[PDB]
Amino acid sequence: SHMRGPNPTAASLEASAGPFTVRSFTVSRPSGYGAGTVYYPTNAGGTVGAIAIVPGYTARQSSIKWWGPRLASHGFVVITIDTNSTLDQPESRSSQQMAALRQVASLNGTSSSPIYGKVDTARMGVMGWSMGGGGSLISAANNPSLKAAAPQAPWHSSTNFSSVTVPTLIFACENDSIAPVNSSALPIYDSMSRNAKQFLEICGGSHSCANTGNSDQALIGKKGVAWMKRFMDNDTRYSTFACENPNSTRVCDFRTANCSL
Ligand SMILES: [Mg+2]
Repeated sequence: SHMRGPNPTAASLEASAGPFTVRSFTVSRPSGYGAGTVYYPTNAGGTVGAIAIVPGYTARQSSIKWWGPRLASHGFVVITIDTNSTLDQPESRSSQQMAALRQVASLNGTSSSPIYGKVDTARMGVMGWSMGGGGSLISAANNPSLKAAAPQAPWHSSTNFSSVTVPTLIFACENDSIAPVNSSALPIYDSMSRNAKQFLEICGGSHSCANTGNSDQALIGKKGVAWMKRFMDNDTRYSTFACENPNSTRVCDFRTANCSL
């Protein structure tokens, strides 16, 4: 429905950057969250969807920052936030995530903003690490008009997300001792029976295995961008990339359902 950029390849999705040049700015007066950096394409040649990304407990934008330029360069507006407190819980993280999306939607209609007219505010996604990944799934449960979710090493006090109808990719980290796969990511994935979903576990990964500076950005970036293109943009050129077992020796557990190639 909303295809931008050239036909993808493994090589184009695994590279450092997509086709679009990326700029960023710090939000001046963050509305309902602590701080925010907005990454955006200067030359997408069409409006793009928006993605809000939340860190884990104690953590800040640095932890998840790499996703900003990576996603934006493929044709998205990305906001990475600091929460009002580093010690905010998942419900609060979800509220702040949606507040960041709301503010991006607002700045799209503000003529002084660098993202004036760049955003399709009907096409939105959510991402985050740990309690911020838990917050993303809460966002998805409460706001089913969201187009995609792709949390990493998610954690929540409940693993029951059976109501989620949003297409959800879960990144997991095999050797996570904070949000162990067996007791967090996997039961969350298994709870969801009404959506397109995927589970991708990185071999030997600590809890930070999908964070800034990780050594698997080729694969994790490929998958995050493909999921977002396929579901935020309804771009079926990405159906294989989004839905396929990537056949990587860095993946120690792969599962997917309701995800057509
Ligand atoms: Mg956490």
